[PDB]
Amino acid sequence: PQITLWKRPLVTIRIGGQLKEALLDTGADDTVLEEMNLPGKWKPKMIGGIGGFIKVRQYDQIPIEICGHKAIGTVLVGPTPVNIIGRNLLTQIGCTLNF
Amino acid sequence: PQITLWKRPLVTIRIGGQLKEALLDTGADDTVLEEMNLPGKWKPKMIGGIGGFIKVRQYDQIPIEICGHKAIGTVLVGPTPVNIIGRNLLTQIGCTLNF
Ligand SMILES: CCCCCN(C[C@@H](O)[C@H](Cc1ccccc1)NC(=O)[C@@H](NC(C)=O)C(C)C)S(=O)(=O)c1ccc2ncsc2c1
Repeated sequence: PQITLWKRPLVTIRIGGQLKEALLDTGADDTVLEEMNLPGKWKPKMIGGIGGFIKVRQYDQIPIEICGHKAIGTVLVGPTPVNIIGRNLLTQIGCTLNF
Repeated sequence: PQITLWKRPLVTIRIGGQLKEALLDTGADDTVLEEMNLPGKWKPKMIGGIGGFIKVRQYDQIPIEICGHKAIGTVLVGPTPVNIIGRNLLTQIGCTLNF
């Protein structure tokens, strides 16, 4: 698809068999989802943005289907204000900015 | 142009005829610039990010050029670690996400 930006670029994702809404975020290095259960071992990590740093759980090699496009990559889980799809997965789905 | 997302989508912007590097950020509602001493009236505002809120100064109707594309709108100024071009300006330059 081509997505304009008059509204937040929210899309439906499927992860660990569950549907969620997530923001396509070119300003995010990493993909960060709200607290949830994922299978496998996680590593404690910290990430930062505006407002400072939070503690997250890093899950590696996690399949996510984003708007019908498959990705398998690193997914951080923690107290993010919104589900964020970052550049690590946006590149996997062939997403670019155009103007 | 087309901008891939292998690295942060940083571009040159002009504000006050002065050049700066800024992130093209689809996850940002508003435009947030690092501390700078812009002339004119402003309003205090709080904006929320991954780790909490920061205090910003809201300036209205500020001309900005983004990659040689003219825009004019609201710019928030405050202690952000990176200059952020948000959707309020991205729409004005015809920027889309595409995959
Ligand atoms: C929480 C709501 C959704 C994300 C919003 N952020 C934009 C986001 O792209 C920032 C943009 C950003 C802010 C600060 C440093 C680096 C990028 N990225 C990050 O926080 C990421 N951090 C990094 C390092 O990529 C995380 C998600 C991994 S934001 O920067 O917090 C933001 C920007 C503009 C704006 N206007 C009104 S509220 C508001 C909030």
